[PDB]
Amino acid sequence: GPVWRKHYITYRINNYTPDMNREDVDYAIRKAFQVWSNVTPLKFSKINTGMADILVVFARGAHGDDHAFDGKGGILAHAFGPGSGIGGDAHFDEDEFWTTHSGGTNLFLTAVHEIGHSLGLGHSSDPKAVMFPTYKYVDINTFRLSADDIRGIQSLYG
Ligand SMILES: COc1ccc(S(N)(=O)=O)cc1
Ligand SMILES: [Ca+2]
Ligand SMILES: [Ca+2]
Ligand SMILES: [Ca+2]
Ligand SMILES: [Zn+2]
Ligand SMILES: [Zn+2]
Repeated sequence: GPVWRKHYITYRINNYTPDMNREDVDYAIRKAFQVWSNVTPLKFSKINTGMADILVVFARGAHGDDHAFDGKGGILAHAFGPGSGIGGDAHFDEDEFWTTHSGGTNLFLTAVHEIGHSLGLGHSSDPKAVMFPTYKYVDINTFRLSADDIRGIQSLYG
């Protein structure tokens, strides 16, 4: 499927979850992009205005695409594969409780997964992989991509 055909990728944070400190939202998203730029030729920059490649949105229920959210639990987030317009965009369910830690749903960990989709990755059948469909908390301070995630992303880039 689709991949970004350029090395400098931009992201924009459309709006901020009230569940977290603003600076923590910013850092969790930055860190999540870094996971992917660590293992590809990609470079990601936050822009504050105008059109980004990847728009990060928090929203609940019906929010203007074809992927209605479902309240607390169930689908936590979803994102669009590379492409123009909504392509690349990552949407986080406001009905989750977003956090920096193991409480609620960890924003960083979810963002690593969603950004994987934003870059062109589908789900992994390997429970060890970040791209495995089921959310399971792992220590964010020592987080590492599975071998499965690395071969997947490296099949698309670099
Ligand atoms: C690790 O990150 C995630 C993010 C989302 C989901 S899901 N498919 O909405 O339950 C699973 C894992
Ligand atoms: Ca949900
Ligand atoms: Ca986009
Ligand atoms: Ca919330
Ligand atoms: Zn959406
Ligand atoms: Zn997914």
